[PDB]
Amino acid sequence: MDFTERLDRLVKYAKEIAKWYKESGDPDFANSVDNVLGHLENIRKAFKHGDPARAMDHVSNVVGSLDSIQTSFKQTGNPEIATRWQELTQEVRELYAYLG
Repeated sequence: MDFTERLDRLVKYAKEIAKWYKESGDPDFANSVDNVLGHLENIRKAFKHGDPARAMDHVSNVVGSLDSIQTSFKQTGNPEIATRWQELTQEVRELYAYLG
């Protein structure tokens, strides 16, 4: 349950979701997930460079972004993306629990 592995899986989930909607013809929604992805990528780097403060900031800003998407993420569409996003949200809050 290492911080490093959890973060790696975040990058994977937000990749495959942005990738999915890109093929499905959703430019804005795929971009929004890729923006979360870019934050996750930046967390991975910030923490790696020995900066926990900015890492915690970027994580809490991701938890906020996820919640903002979840409220607009109505119904249960693709079983694939429903699980990948359920994973993504829970896991980011696991990193947040590993931080503070």
